Amino acid sequence: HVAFGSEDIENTLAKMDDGQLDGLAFGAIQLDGDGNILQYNAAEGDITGRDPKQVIGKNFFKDVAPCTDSPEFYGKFKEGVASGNLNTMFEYTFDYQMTPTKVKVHMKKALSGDSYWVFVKRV
Ligand SMILES: *C(=O)/C=C/c1ccc(O)cc1
Repeated sequence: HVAFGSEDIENTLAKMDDGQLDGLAFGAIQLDGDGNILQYNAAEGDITGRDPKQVIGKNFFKDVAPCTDSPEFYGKFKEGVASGNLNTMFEYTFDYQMTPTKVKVHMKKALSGDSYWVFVKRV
């Protein structure tokens, strides 16, 4: 088990494969520094209606999730990528190619130093 917002969430998830990530209680997306989707779990697809198997490789901010292209989400992502001190939490509404859905979001640098987690749960 691992809870949304856990202080060491990035440690726990670093040890996980696809199946384990698919079993999480919350949506989990891993992005590279450019916002390309590296991983996308089953729980996230349950929130958004995206097929996880097919969004891999797409750009989260340009193509998949344009409603997050804003200072409030994408702006915070780029600030944290640039600082090396991505770890930030906030509320948001997802409303592109889905019923508007209120969520809470947590972004955090992965240990694969290279990538960046985006965590989502319904509120
Ligand atoms: C806004 O358009 C948000 C879209 C979105 C958020 C999260 C996802 O996993 C997929 C699309």
